[PDB]
Amino acid sequence: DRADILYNIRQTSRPDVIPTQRDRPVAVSVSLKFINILEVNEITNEVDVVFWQRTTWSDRTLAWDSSHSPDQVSVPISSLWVPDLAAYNAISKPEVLTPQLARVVSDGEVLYVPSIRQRFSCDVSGVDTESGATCRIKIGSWTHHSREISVDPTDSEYFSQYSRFEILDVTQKKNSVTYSCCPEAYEDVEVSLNFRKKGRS
Amino acid sequence: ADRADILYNIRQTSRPDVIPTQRDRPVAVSVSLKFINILEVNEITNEVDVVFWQRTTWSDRTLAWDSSHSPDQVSVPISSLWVPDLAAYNAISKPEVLTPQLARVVSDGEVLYVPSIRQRFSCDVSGVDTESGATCRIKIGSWTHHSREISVDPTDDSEYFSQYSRFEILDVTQKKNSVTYSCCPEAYEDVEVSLNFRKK
Amino acid sequence: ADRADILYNIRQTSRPDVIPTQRDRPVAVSVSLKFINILEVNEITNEVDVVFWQRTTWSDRTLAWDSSHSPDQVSVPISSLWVPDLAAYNAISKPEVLTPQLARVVSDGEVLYVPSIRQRFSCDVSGVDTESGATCRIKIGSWTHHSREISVDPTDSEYFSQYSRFEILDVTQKKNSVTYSCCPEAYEDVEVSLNFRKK
Amino acid sequence: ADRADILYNIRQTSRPDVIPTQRDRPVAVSVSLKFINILEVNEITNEVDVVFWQRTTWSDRTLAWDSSHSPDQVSVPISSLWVPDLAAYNAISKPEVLTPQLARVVSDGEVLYVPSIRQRFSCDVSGVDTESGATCRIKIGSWTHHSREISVDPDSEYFSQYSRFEILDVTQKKNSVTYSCCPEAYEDVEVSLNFRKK
Amino acid sequence: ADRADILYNIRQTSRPDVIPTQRDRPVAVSVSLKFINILEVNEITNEVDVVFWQRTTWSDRTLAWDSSHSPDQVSVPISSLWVPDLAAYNAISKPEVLTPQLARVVSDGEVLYVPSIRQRFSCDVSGVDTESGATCRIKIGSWTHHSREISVDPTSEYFSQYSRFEILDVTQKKNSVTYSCCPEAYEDVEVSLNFRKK
Ligand SMILES: O=c1c(-c2cccc(C(F)(F)F)c2)c([O-])[n+](Cc2cncnc2)c2ccccn12
Ligand SMILES: O=c1c(-c2cccc(C(F)(F)F)c2)c([O-])[n+](Cc2cncnc2)c2ccccn12
Ligand SMILES: O=c1c(-c2cccc(C(F)(F)F)c2)c([O-])[n+](Cc2cncnc2)c2ccccn12
Ligand SMILES: O=c1c(-c2cccc(C(F)(F)F)c2)c([O-])[n+](Cc2cncnc2)c2ccccn12
Ligand SMILES: O=c1c(-c2cccc(C(F)(F)F)c2)c([O-])[n+](Cc2cncnc2)c2ccccn12
Repeated sequence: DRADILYNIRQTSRPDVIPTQRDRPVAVSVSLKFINILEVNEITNEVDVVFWQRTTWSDRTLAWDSSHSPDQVSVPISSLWVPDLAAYNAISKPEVLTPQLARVVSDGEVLYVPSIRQRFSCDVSGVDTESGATCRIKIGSWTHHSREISVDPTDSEYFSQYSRFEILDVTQKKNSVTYSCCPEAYEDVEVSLNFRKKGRS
Repeated sequence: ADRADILYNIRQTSRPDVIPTQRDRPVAVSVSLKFINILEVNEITNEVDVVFWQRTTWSDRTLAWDSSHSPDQVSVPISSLWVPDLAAYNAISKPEVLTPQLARVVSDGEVLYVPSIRQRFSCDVSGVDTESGATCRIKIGSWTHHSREISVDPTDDSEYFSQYSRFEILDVTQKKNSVTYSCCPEAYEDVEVSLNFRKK
Repeated sequence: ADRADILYNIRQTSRPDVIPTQRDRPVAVSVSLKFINILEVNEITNEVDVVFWQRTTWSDRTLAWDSSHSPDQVSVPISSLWVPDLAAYNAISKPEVLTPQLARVVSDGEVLYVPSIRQRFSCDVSGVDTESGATCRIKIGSWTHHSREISVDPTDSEYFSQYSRFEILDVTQKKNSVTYSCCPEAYEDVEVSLNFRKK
Repeated sequence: ADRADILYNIRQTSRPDVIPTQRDRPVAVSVSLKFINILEVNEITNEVDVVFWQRTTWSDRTLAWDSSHSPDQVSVPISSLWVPDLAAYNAISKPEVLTPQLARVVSDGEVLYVPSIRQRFSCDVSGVDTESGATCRIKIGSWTHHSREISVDPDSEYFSQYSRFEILDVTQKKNSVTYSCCPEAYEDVEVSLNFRKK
Repeated sequence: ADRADILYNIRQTSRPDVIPTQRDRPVAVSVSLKFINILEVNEITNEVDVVFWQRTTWSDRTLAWDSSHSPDQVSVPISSLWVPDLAAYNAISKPEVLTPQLARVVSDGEVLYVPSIRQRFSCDVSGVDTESGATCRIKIGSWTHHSREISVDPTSEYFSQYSRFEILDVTQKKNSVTYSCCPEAYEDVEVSLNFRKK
């Protein structure tokens, strides 16, 4: 039953241990679904956004036989390993608006979907034009290079109809960063939010 | 059995991280908002700042005790209990719980949690400064539990509403509804709360 | 018994999650506000930001010790004691506790907690800029314990900042109760009436 | 004895929740403010936002060790030590501690805590824009410990040259408060910050 | 040894509250700021709000393992590790850490911590609106560990192109503070940010 699955996850899950299988990186899939654009400052080039960060990976150490059991449970993220994802151009801490629970599937797949409100330093020039602003948000692992975490990406279906802004396009492009000190490459997703003020002349 | 024994027993049996589903039946969560205050409304950004009592009740039959010779209710910290992972889909701020985070547990295993919440929402503020007012829709449901695991059930709309708000309540309707994501067949149940209000 | 022994014994006997009801009786919680400052008033939104000392006392007789040859009082962190779940019904912010979260426990089992609280209320600010002033009513009771489990008992500008832009005309503290349609249970509150004005 | 042994001894003997009174004698807490910055002043609301180093020292002789062949000081998290429950009576914000919450424990049992605090006060800002300046009084004492348990014992060397304000004088005077109910006296330091706009 | 074994061993051996001094030598802390953004500048109050990457490295040799047949690096929560008690002497807000609080531990016992910090400083903003710009000096050192216990050593590539400011020059110079009372010297890095409005 659910209590047994959660008891077993709590005994075997190592929240502090990246679940690398053999020498393979953990494949972290990351998509933003934009829900709202709250505050835009064309002078300071800062945006306040709310997005669903759809995050999935496989931790095969969590797997169980579900032929005669539930094949999914909700688990507090404090009981699981979670990727140390960070937005490189964030200027506030991510504010998680929703309960900090992941779904764990019996094959060991983990789904985490926090609703995040966060402020970014990005190109706001053009927000009050027809072609709009393009704000680029770079999200990757802060401490795990490409041999440990790989980042995989997967338009306004969930965007508030009541925002003063409308979304023209969202592009999600794989990319990587390297710091001259070390040979290590860190994978990121570059998310390009092309948006503008509604109801211009 | 005295209060200390009831709380000792809850601490031994309660599994805060385990939904109390009885066989494969969903946990029936009842959710009502009582609006207490409307603090800030922005017609331009379509954002409201409200204070509401979220009356939340469910059954966790693993907590039940014989109360023929004991108290039939205790106050328990929610950190000792399983609580539904309810979230407002159109919230744009964290829920600010203004009150002590205690539930009442009844000897039949019923749990009552009534946080006073201050939160900001993105919703329709058009018409707020007119006679017929705005209608702001607040969608609250389980974030991670689909309809087979949690079912959400709604139940004098300004009985507790501050007479000192700049706004007044015309009507509150509470309608059952559900959300579904393209990927998956799973339905997540919500209550849609329709707050019809206006400037005084 | 020295201070370390009194604190060791409180830590063994205190159940922070268990209301200390003696022989089925409600716990008698005594609550007074002493207003220290009025920081921001908004006559348009009807909101006030205040600083007050919330003098709170009750009896937990399970904590009592023989003090004929011992200290008759210690300071204890409130995380080691049961504390009443008091809330202000018309608060629009969390209480911001400005002071160390310590109670005094007396050898007879009396507990004194006096947090300095900064909090915002929704209340009547009309008249603040007149001679007779505004009357802001702050309703404080137990959130979860009805009258058979907690009773709230009350007891003006002696400690009010001389440097506030406002001054206090009168504070009245009256017992009252709330009851919900659903249930016969009554929840006790103190209504505190702060009559103040701009200087 | 290495640092880990000194800290393991402190950790096993220190009772964070127990005031270290020797027999019936109060703990002598020494408190000085060193003003670092005056950030915001409001002559209408009479409110000041200040940054100060709160130099705090007392003795816990039960922690002492022989340091003839050992370090004579360690840094210890304050959560492992008893710390005086000091509060500013005219504070209108919670103290924002800007620095790591570590004390120094010296081998004779002296404890030194020097948090950098940013806090807002309700105090006399009248005269700030004049040559003789404002005098803002900050009362700091034990919140819960009367004079038989804690006694409190008391200018621009470190004041930011980039403040809009400058310090004319800091006075630190011992004082005490008493509540009508009870015979108990609570000791405080009154700190008088005489300052003005430059 | 796999990752789980190395992290289990670090968790068993780490002493978060014990400075890892090797022999009687100070711990060599290396500190560089990489400026990412300048958010708010106030030429009247002389206050700046900045975002920087604080590159911090030191050695804790007790954490070391044989990595000839193992991963030579893991990510560890800083709450499991000793971390230098670094503070900015002219900060006027708490450091706001924007990134996951994880360090890298290398098999030789080297620890790398790179928090992204947003913090407000009191410093010289005069000249920000001119061609030669302002020079804002940020002093960062150990708050509680003198020069015999911690030594601090320094060494627009990542600066946002979308700031309304631009960086002309960053200087990182070793320095020290001493308090008249005591012979103890506290080592700091003085970081000189020369910047201007675009
Ligand atoms: O967008 C989603 C998704 C979702 C949709 C598609 C793909 C993915 C995946 F992750 F695959 F990319 C996740 C979704 O599943 N939940 C339910 C959920 C949440 N947390 C954990 N488990 C389930 C919610 C709930 C609220 C809002 C958006 N939610
Ligand atoms: O600037 C850096 C560095 C870095 C670069 C040069 C020197 C040093 C050292 F440490 F040598 F000074 C560290 C870097 O390594 N990581 C990876 C990292 C993060 N946290 C902990 N350890 C490593 C990141 C990651 C994100 C942004 C900037 N990062
Ligand atoms: O609205 C309520 C209710 C209440 C009323 C009717 C239905 C429900 C239920 F929950 F049934 F829907 C709950 C109520 O009970 N408490 C007391 C309480 C609080 N928390 C926990 N248990 C009880 C309070 C207390 C303060 C303010 C509003 N309170
Ligand atoms: O008002 C008071 C009181 C006090 C005065 C009268 C009645 C009561 C009682 F509580 F009886 F109603 C308490 C007072 O006692 N302390 C000391 C104290 C503090 N906290 C805990 N215990 C004691 C302080 C300390 C600072 C400011 C105001 N304080
Ligand atoms: O002003 C001081 C002092 C100091 C100076 C004189 C008297 C006292 C005492 F406390 F004796 F009154 C303490 C000083 O020592 N430290 C080092 C220190 C820090 N924290 C804890 N212990 C020591 C610092 C560190 C930074 C800034 C100012 N610091």
